[PDB]
Amino acid sequence: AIREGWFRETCSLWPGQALSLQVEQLLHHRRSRYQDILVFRSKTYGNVLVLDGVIQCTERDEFSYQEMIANLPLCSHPNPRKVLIIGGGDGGVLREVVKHPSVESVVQCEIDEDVIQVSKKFLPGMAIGYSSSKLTLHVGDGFEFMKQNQDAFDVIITDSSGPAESLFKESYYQLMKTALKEDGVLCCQGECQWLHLDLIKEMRQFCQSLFPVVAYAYCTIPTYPSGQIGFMLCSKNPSTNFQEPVQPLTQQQVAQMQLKYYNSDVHRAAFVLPEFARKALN
Amino acid sequence: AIREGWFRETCSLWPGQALSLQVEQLLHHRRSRYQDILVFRSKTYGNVLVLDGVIQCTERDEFSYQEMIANLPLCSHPNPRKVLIIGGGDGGVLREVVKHPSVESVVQCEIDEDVIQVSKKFLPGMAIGYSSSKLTLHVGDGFEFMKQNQDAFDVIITDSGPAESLFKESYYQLMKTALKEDGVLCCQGECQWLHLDLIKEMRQFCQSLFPVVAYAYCTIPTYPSGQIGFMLCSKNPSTNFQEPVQPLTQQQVAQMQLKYYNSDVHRAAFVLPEFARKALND
Ligand SMILES: NCCCSC[C@H]1O[C@@H](n2cnc3c(N)ncnc32)[C@H](O)[C@@H]1O
Ligand SMILES: NCCCSC[C@H]1O[C@@H](n2cnc3c(N)ncnc32)[C@H](O)[C@@H]1O
Repeated sequence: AIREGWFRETCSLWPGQALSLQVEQLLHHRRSRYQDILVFRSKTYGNVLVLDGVIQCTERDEFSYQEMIANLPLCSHPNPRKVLIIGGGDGGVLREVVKHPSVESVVQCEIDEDVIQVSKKFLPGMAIGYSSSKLTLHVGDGFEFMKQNQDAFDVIITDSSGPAESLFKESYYQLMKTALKEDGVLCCQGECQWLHLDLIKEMRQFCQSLFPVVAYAYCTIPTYPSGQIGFMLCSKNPSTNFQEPVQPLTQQQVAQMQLKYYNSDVHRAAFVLPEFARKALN
Repeated sequence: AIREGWFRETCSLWPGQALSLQVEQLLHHRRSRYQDILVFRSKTYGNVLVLDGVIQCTERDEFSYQEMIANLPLCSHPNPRKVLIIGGGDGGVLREVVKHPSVESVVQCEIDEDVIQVSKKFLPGMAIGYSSSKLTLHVGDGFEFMKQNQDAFDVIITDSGPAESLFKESYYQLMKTALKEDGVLCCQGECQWLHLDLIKEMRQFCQSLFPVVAYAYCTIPTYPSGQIGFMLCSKNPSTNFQEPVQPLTQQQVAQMQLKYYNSDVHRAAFVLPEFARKALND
């Protein structure tokens, strides 16, 4: 678990490498119906949330992933009013989504109530999202939830992990296409281009067969394997240009929203990939 | 050093975090006049070169840093013919520099002959640089070497214990002197996730010496926090580092066998997360 003051993250999906974070205080460690939940105060990354032994967020750097996964799709849609978030138990994505004036309603489907309880206590900076009046919280498996919906959402965001398994079925993308309005867009966690370029290539070919516009973007974040993570973006609107935001933010807006990673130039740059990845996907 | 099949990298300059790489075979472990030199074959990153306990390169990901530190300055200069590299014992930067037709001569000043010998054996993919006919190899401390030169180079690259002399503030002024009247330089420039404060100071200092100063970054899994930055300065007041004066065609990128760098990557590399853009520009 914790060895000699350090928590080390290992997983077969990134063999031969590992991030360790020095620990100041074990805060919590319980098994819910669904996953092993471990929280600690780290020496230099604030509070750290670990699920089934994978670091899922830290207070120091969560703002990059949270802001990008929210703003990439929202600023690529002309008028996002109804939004669905799958997963995102910590509240952080919700936090970022509700900052948009155009958004009237956000539905969140999270499978584990306990993650919600732990975050409210140990990740208050993220869990502040739950105080939004736009929230309709739904407990349950997002896969099954998606079948309940048709032509319902402008934007869907999947903020996944285990239990996230149902979310890696190939019909999930088709279920999402169905749940989306006619010009809806979606954003899912999309693999690290330094770790699983092969999988990004497959996922992209599959999505392109379902959607007229498909794109891949990435952001940096020290505490995810290899220091970065990617996003899969799909649109049912054939005129969507993910690379150039249809809703550019002014500096006033960026300041008002208190963004610390995202802005309109970051948006554009996020789609500019290293040659090896650009070649593979294009 | 190696514990239970894993090498862990710790340093006070990134407290509370650590990358470990799983080890398949210890290949080499000797102290030169200058530094502790450790090479191993890792399970998933190829051969790994460690100097004084800091990972300095791996075969799997060295191409990003090597290509960017070389091409960032070279493609920002209209006609780079004489080039100086400080450090770069492994040969990798030299490898990338000599691919440029305009470059007639490359001088390299490396302080430790042993690093050169180890790389030739254990990093052949990098050390192939030494086979170039354009190379003038010089052994010695780059700080003292810089004093020997005036109005001599179009481009200087610093690929940096013993690197201490290279962190004295007069080094930048020494470099300005050694450069031709429109020369440019590129130095390793700190991680914006780790030492934003230091990047801000360095930039204010350089701006007081050069009419054009810029900061760029690239990703690389095995450097702390998964990325590293570059400080760029030009004595040419019309230099625009953000838009390459020498754009590469797709043919060229293919001919040069680049795996990270291209002209769009060049431009995107200067697009920083909002927190860093704010700190360097407000
Ligand atoms: N914020 C950074 C990373 C997100 S952590 C992954 C989150 O998604 C939830 N989750 C996992 N599988 C799920 C499923 N099938 N349906 C709904 N929620 C799920 C899980 O409970 C956790 O809250
Ligand atoms: N390629 C990725 C990282 C480069 S590793 C740093 C390299 O710079 C050399 N070096 C260190 N201090 C030096 C100095 N003062 N003068 C010249 N060379 C030096 C050192 O011997 C090593 O080869």
